[PDB]
Amino acid sequence: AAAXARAARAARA
Repeated sequence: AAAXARAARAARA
């Protein structure tokens, strides 16, 4: 959610 969902989109982008 917090960093999990955040970092997820980071590397994904």
